Amino acid sequence: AANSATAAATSATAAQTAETAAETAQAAAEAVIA
Amino acid sequence: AANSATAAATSATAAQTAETAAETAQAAAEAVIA
Amino acid sequence: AANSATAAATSATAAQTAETAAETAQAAAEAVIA
Repeated sequence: AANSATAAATSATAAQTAETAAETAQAAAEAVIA
Repeated sequence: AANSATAAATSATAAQTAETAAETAQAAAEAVIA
Repeated sequence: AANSATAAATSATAAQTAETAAETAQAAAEAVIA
């Protein structure tokens, strides 16, 4: 399942990048508001 | 991988929720400034 | 199969969320605060 493994790795990388972007966005928004 | 796909989907949902929160905060700031 | 399609969709959504958060959530909020 090389194709499935590559898809899983890409999905995990995208998930990590999205989570990091979301956390910085929320931190910046709450810092600006507060 | 089904587990990887589910993790990617839930991470995308969390990122979308955080982005909506950031957009709401930005809209509130824009209403204040404008 | 559909694993590649969902991986690509998740990657695109993560990239869009990161791009939106970089400018609208951080740069814009900093602009209002400055």
